Amino acid sequence: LNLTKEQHEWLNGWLELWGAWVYSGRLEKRMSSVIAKFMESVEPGRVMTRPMCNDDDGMLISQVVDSVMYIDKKAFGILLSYYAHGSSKHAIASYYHRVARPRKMLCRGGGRIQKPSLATCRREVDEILNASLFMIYPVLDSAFK
DNA sequence: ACTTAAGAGTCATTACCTCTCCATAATGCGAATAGTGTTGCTCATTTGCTCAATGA
Repeated sequence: LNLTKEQHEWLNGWLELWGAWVYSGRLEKRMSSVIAKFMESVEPGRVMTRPMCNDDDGMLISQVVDSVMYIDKKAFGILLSYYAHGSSKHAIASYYHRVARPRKMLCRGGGRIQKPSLATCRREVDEILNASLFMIYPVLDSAFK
């Protein structure tokens, strides 16, 4: 399943506020290590094109996201690539198509070990994004309420 | 009315092998158009799987 429409836009807006918060570099580096090794591949003098949230609410959003997404680094990397840096979904899917190993395909390759197409790459990064938001949402209500 | 000069045109064997060589220069500034990226969406293709008769 997935979320409803109002919950999707609410979580999307809160995550881009949180992404504009971490994009300045105001996250303390001892708190987590995956954002620490994500934010080292970007210049320190970044520009601010998005509205930025305040300190402790962004601290609350950062602590809940690395408490629920501390088991995997790939889906968390997609999340920081879409929301923190601000890259679009199509660029993420194009780079994942240009990198990923040959996989077994069903109902179109007949089991042939081949590279994934761009359409299934867009579909799997959309599924990864929707699954990460479904892991974010009820634990975020548990942190808020 | 016919007879020598001037000028143009068109060829001058076949087959093969090796090597080298085949370019340089006005600037700039908006307007406008073609190109590429983005997101949402539909459509054709294939495959494991399921359902219905039927005789042994």
